[PDB]
Amino acid sequence: VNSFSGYLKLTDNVYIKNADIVEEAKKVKPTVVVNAANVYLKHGGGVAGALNKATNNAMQVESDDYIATNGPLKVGGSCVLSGHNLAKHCLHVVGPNVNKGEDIQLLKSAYENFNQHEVLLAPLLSAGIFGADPIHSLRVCVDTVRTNVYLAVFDKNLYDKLVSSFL
Ligand SMILES: O=C(O)COc1c(Cl)cccc1Cl
Repeated sequence: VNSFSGYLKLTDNVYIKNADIVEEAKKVKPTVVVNAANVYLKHGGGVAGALNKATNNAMQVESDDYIATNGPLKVGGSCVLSGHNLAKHCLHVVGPNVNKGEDIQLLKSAYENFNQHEVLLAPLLSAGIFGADPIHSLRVCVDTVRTNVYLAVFDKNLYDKLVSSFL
């Protein structure tokens, strides 16, 4: 049993809810919250800007030190950093950004990072301002992640559309 509440069960391991991931993280304090990161860990908007704002910019300060030491992530890659006031850990995952021309095949590689964690609170990778089709992102998630993932869809229409169209 875990603390996640109000989710619709899609599969053995994937759950979904219409929720603000920031508000959900603050309520649950999960072991792992996933950030929709870019390779520079520049957290300006969408999930990353919202998560970072909720940490009072401490996520960005930590991230800048990570990049200064290690250099940029790979598209499809990830790093584990602090979850600050939101979670124990934040798994920063870089899905491909369609609005930068990145290979959508890298979305599966991005989701494979989730398999290193038994339970996660996450957004749909490459959705929102990363420009991918969220229906596609949910299909890749279900077909790639084997650990228990609790998805936070920000848009109600998409939440209502993702459920209705789910095979
Ligand atoms: O709902 C999501 O989580 C991602 O997609 C979005 C977002 Cl973030 C905002 C407006 C519309 C859509 Cl379809």
